Amino acid sequence: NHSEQTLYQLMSERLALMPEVAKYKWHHNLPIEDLAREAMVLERTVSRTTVLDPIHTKTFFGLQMTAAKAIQANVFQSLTNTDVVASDVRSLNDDLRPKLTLLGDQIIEQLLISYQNGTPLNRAHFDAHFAHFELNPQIKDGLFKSLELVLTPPRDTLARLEKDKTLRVGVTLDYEPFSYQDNEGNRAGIDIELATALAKEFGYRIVWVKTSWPTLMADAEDNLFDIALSGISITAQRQHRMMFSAPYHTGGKTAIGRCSSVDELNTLALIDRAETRIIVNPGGTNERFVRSALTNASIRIHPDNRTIFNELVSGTADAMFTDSIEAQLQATKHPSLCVLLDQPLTFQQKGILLQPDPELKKRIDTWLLDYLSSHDVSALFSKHGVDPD
Ligand SMILES: [Cl-]
Repeated sequence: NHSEQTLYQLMSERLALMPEVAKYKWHHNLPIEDLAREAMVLERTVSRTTVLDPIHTKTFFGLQMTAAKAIQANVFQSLTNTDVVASDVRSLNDDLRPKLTLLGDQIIEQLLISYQNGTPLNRAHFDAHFAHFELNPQIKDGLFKSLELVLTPPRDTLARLEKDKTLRVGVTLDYEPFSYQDNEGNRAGIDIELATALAKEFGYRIVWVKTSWPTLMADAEDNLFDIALSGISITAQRQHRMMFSAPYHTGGKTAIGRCSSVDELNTLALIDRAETRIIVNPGGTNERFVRSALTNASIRIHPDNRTIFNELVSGTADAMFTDSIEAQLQATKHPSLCVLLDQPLTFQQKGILLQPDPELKKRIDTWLLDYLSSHDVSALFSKHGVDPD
């Protein structure tokens, strides 16, 4: 209630000063971007948010910075042939930036307060609050989802692993390119290789445990696995009772359907009509998206994520919302299929699902962050069919 609004008010007061920032920079022929300042503000923030997850915190303040630079670039458009004068500008260093610094610190204070009091968040309130800002949907989505994860606050799994050296890894094997079976029928994909490298680092052997999108969290709650990987989206709902690793992929949801359909389905407004038959796989973020985002289209839940795309080819449904990486893979695999939208509508990251053991999470992240620094995922991604655009 109270904290949520205050949080939104402070975030909006910052963005509202950004036209003034852009005018000063336009006057002094400065660029929007200033990496010095960005770095420094992000260290200041990290050091001041110790009790909060530092990945979620950096993503949240990171997307505020993106939003702010997008507003600046909109102003830049409007300034091209103007005569800005001293009289028209406000001081960047004595006026605006002090104000922005104060607001940032007040946002941190509200974060910590909300984090300790279990302030609940409402997407409708957020939407209403930021509706007038001139911001692409993914960035708006990102701000809300990241704020949700920041504000989300125990097993002895690592202790057991250290004794038995046997890592039980949950996989769905129904999401190419993350986890699937190859034409010999062996487990394959990004997440098979990542889990193999994690096990190797810790000197564990892997036991593979089959799970599903409908039974993921019950399986996790019953401790049927230690970790799980299969392109699993990081969500505040899934961090109710489990934990995640650092993210290893960033994207979000788009739509796929037939190329012969594109000119009638190339916008969310065109997709969400009662004519349109939506198909979706049960029990994960695809389902939770289409149930929340659509008001008109009909919604069929198809049992098997492996054969769902054939329904679009066959003409028994018209569109599916899924992750951008999956849509682009399936649009390459199927001549008749096309990505329908120009860009994704949501912000979402993939991570390793973990039993809630702090010490497990700590070790896994240390490994993962280092691993990502050193290879490109890009190449692992590309080996399982993912065009590195
Ligand atoms: Cl994606």
